[PDB]
Amino acid sequence: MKVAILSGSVYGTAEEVARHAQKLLSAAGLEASHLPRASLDELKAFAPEAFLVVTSTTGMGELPDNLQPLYYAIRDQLPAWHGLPGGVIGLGDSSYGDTFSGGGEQVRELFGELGVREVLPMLRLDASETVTPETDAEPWLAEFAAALKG
Repeated sequence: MKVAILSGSVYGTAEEVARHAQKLLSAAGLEASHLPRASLDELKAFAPEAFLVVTSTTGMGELPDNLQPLYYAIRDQLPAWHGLPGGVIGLGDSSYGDTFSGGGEQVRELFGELGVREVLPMLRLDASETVTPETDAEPWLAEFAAALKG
């Protein structure tokens, strides 16, 4: 089962979470790949059977520059990914006021528009409560793999 792992990151934190996710899901036997700065061409070639998106939110409450263009491309083209399983990890900070993971929510909305089935609730990782987001994502990732396998 091919799992496309997408990331949105300003300073690399969500990207490191995504890379961690790739190793864990691959360890579980999934054909998981992290595709940073992926294009529609790359996803088409990959032919994903599942999606994991790991994204922060910018200070302006938008998806980061390395996920926003792809987001718009997917929304505009709407590939026939209806029914495929998906999950979202949202990196926020309640200190800043991003208590909800804005970028993450926008991805959830895109899943709805595509017909991608959210298999787990979004993981909300908050900098005001953790400094080890990779490690903290592990229990959710364990359940996520179970949802795919599964």
